[PDB]
Amino acid sequence: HPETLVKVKDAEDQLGARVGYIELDLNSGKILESFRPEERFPMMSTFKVLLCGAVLSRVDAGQEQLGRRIHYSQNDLVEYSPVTEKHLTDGMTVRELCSAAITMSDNTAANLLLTTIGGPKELTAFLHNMGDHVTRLDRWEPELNEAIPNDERDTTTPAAMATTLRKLLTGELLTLASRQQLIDWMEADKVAGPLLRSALPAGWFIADKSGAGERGSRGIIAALGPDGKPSRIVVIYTTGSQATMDERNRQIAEIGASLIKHW
Ligand SMILES: [Xe]
Ligand SMILES: [Xe]
Ligand SMILES: [Xe]
Repeated sequence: HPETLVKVKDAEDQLGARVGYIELDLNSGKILESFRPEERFPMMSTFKVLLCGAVLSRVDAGQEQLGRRIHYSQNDLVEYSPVTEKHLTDGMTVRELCSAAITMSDNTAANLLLTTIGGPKELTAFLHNMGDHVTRLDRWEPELNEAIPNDERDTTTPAAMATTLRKLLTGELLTLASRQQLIDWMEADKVAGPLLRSALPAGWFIADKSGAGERGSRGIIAALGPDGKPSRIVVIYTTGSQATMDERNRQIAEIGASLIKHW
């Protein structure tokens, strides 16, 4: 809706930074609204959904098993590892690592999962092979959050990310079981509370994944809809702002309020 793009424009003005935006119909794949759709933004932790998409593709192929247990050491633990820091002794299954990566944005979990698929280059090769030649992951946690201006490492575009997410959740790539697992993980997100969720009316479905990084970078990807069923994908990124986390959260929430209002 035009009023939503005005809110996105509002957000650019008030944050002093670029904002990228996509609304995508889930069923038809039609883009309903867009803003800076072909511009690059750091993915931050939103890449963790794509990472577990690649992991589930390997599970489908039998190259990976969700119950396989991985052990690791204190030296593997990087900043913000709220789940993985708790299982140095017992290790974690691949399923538990994806849950930690997506629902809690655990950084060590993401790096362990990246090792299982061959690293950032192999995530990027995975995306390339499902038809996304735009999105690229170049680095590990936590360096991938650096967001150096005009640096294209670890970036996506709003349009690339939205269509890639649509393919992962509803497209031919993954088995029915794996699509459902990926969206179940996203539905159980525990660290996107003040974002799109804060504008969501009772009884609506949302499955999402947020990100934050250096140099004011903030973002979220989501599948959401009324009556307990997703029907739209929404992507929002921003980078470059000196604004506080609180204000960046509130801008994303405002944009969400308008999307909901004019649904
Ligand atoms: Xe979905
Ligand atoms: Xe934003
Ligand atoms: Xe929302």
